[PDB]
Amino acid sequence: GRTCPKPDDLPFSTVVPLKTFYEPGEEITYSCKPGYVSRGGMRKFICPLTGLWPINTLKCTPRVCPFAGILENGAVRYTTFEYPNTISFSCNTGFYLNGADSAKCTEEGKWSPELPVCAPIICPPPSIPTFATLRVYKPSAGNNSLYRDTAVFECLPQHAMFGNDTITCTTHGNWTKLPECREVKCPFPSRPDNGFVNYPAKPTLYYKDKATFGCHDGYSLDGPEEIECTKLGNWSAMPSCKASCKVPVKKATVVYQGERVKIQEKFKNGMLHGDKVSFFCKNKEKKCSYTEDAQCIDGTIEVPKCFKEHSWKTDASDVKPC
Ligand SMILES: *[C@@H]1O[C@H](CO)[C@@H](O[C@@H]2O[C@H](CO)[C@@H](O[C@@H]3O[C@H](CO[C@H]4O[C@H](CO)[C@@H](O)[C@H](O)[C@@H]4O[C@@H]4O[C@H](CO)[C@@H](O)[C@H](O)[C@H]4NC(C)=O)[C@@H](O)[C@H](O[C@H]4O[C@H](CO)[C@@H](O)[C@H](O)[C@@H]4O[C@@H]4O[C@H](CO)[C@@H](O[C@@H]5O[C@H](CO)[C@@H](O)[C@H](O)[C@@H]5O)[C@H](O)[C@H]4NC(C)=O)[C@@H]3O)[C@H](O)[C@H]2NC(C)=O)[C@H](O)[C@H]1NC(C)=O
Ligand SMILES: *[C@@H]1O[C@H](CO)[C@@H](O[C@@H]2O[C@H](CO)[C@@H](O[C@@H]3O[C@H](CO[C@H]4O[C@H](CO)[C@@H](O)[C@H](O)[C@@H]4O[C@@H]4O[C@H](CO)[C@@H](O)[C@H](O)[C@H]4NC(C)=O)[C@@H](O)[C@H](O[C@H]4O[C@H](CO)[C@@H](O)[C@H](O)[C@@H]4O[C@@H]4O[C@H](CO)[C@@H](O[C@H]5O[C@H](CO)[C@@H](O)[C@H](O)[C@@H]5O)[C@H](O)[C@H]4NC(C)=O)[C@@H]3O)[C@H](O)[C@H]2NC(C)=O)[C@H](O)[C@H]1NC(C)=O
Ligand SMILES: *[C@@H]1O[C@H](CO)[C@@H](O[C@@H]2O[C@H](CO)[C@@H](O[C@H]3O[C@H](CO[C@H]4O[C@H](CO)[C@@H](O)[C@H](O)[C@@H]4O)[C@@H](O)[C@H](O[C@@H]4O[C@H](CO)[C@@H](O)[C@H](O)[C@@H]4O)[C@@H]3O)[C@H](O)[C@H]2NC(C)=O)[C@H](O)[C@H]1NC(C)=O
Ligand SMILES: *[C@@H]1O[C@H](CO)[C@@H](O[C@@H]2O[C@H](CO)[C@@H](O)[C@H](O)[C@H]2NC(C)=O)[C@H](O)[C@H]1NC(C)=O
Repeated sequence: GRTCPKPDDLPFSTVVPLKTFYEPGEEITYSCKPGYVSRGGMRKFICPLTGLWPINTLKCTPRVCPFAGILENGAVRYTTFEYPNTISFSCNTGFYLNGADSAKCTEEGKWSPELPVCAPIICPPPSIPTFATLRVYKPSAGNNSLYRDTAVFECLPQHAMFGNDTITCTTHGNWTKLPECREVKCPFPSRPDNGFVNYPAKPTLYYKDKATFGCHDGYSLDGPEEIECTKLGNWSAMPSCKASCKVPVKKATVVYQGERVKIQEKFKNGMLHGDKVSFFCKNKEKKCSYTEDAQCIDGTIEVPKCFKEHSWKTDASDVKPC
């Protein structure tokens, strides 16, 4: 007689027993694959005398895991919440992921691992270094600090901080490197020849202590009036007193700091150590005028050879430039 032929392969299903032909009266069973379900479940069929498998209503669809698109204080990456898909998690700034960063919809239609949670990153109160106080610190969570909170140390008087005064609460719930505070001392500074030095009346001199210098008349400082004890045990500078120069000529228009001046007028009480000036000289060939420089160095200034002071003719200073 007739036989039923090989049964149709339906999506996400298996047939048992699967043969290429069946005698009338034999049974087959469609089941959905693991991870899938159908309206009606298993369909059984018996090969009829006609050899025609009847019509199969079985539609197998993925198990759907419970909705997981919202992570408080974070983000979920997903397409669909159905077997066998994966979803990823990450947290907003200042939170850490408390749990696995991904989960799968199992053939049983639950999440594996369990869904995680975002929690606030926190550090405990930080430690004071030795010979330091805590200027800026107030807990922002209980008595703990939140991510990217800061604390600031100042050293004790006579102490230089090596490192940095500001620590930050890290992702790892620990703070950044603490700075060190050490006592630092400087020598007494030397009185300069032709000058004097003032510093405070005490036996040892410490970090951030100041000395001031001065000069006798006809002398001026070749560096700053004020110096301090640096963190490296020395001084900012050690200035000397140097001789002023007498005006090297009687009358001359010169450049001083980009601007023409009468050297007689500008330097009536002499020139200080370092005062630079430019005299005007004539190029007799091209009947035009150039400058050369001249500096007061410790009571000496060399007026250029090319310069000619005029005791009716024209001064270099009054001639067109070259
Ligand atoms: C807050 O809490 C946090 C939580 O733990 C703390 O975070 C930790 O920070 C510490 C370091 O302070 C971490 O430990 C250390 O890890 C160092 C780096 O390891 C990487 O390199 C290793 C190379 O062997 C390798 O094993 C790792 O795989 C790792 O690599 C990387 O992978 C990532 C991806 O995941 C990539 O993105 C990276 O690019 C990749 N990097 C590399 C290099 O591959 C490690 O070096 C360090 O070791 C020192 O201390 C050990 C103490 O026991 C000691 O045993 C070690 O020998 C080493 O020391 C030194 O030895 C090394 C050589 O091994 C010397 O280096 C060289 O010198 C050569 C000259 O001959 C030269 O040729 C080379 O170029 C090189 O310069 C080095 O000089 C030696 N130093 C000294 C002083 O002797 C240590 O294992 C820890 O893992 C972190 N944990 C976390 C969770 O982050 C944090 O510290 C806390 N903060 C505070 C403020 O307390
Ligand atoms: C910043 O962060 C800091 C650091 O954390 C934080 O400072 C902490 O501040 C808290 C509170 O300010 C301190 O806490 C606890 O204080 C207890 C005193 O009081 C209680 O009584 C008053 C009465 O008016 C009541 O109002 C309180 O709510 C509280 O009592 C409660 O009692 C009811 C009863 O009806 C219970 O239902 C509640 O559970 C209970 N509530 C609480 C919160 O406890 C003080 O006695 C406690 O001391 C504990 O825990 C300490 C942990 O370090 C531990 O050192 C102590 O030794 C003690 O633990 C005792 O442990 C014994 C065993 O080891 C146990 O022995 C017996 O009991 C059982 C029987 O079943 C057996 O073990 C045994 O057989 C034996 O019989 C004791 O019972 C047990 N004692 C208690 C009382 O449970 C708490 O400290 C913190 O101490 C303090 N921490 C530090 C480090 O300073 C600060 O608040 C934060 N700042 C800010 C702004 O948030
Ligand atoms: C108060 O205190 C201290 C003295 O106790 C003074 O600190 C000294 O300052 C100098 C320069 O300001 C520094 O030394 C050297 O720094 C530079 C750069 O150094 C880097 O590069 C070198 C490679 O050359 C490498 O090792 C490192 O990467 C390093 O970071 C150098 O160019 C220079 O190095 C040499 O100095 C030698 C003289 O000692 C010469 O022979 C060399 O030809 C070359 O110039 C420089 O000296 C240090 O920070 C420090 N030195 C020491 C010995 O402690 C500070 O200046 C002083 N201040 C005042 C205001 O008086
Ligand atoms: C101590 O070190 C910190 C960390 O490097 C410095 O902070 C940085 O400051 C600069 C300019 O102020 C910024 O561009 C950076 O973004 C800061 N980094 C961080 C992690 O905050 C700080 O300036 C240093 N303190 C001193 C006194 O030098």
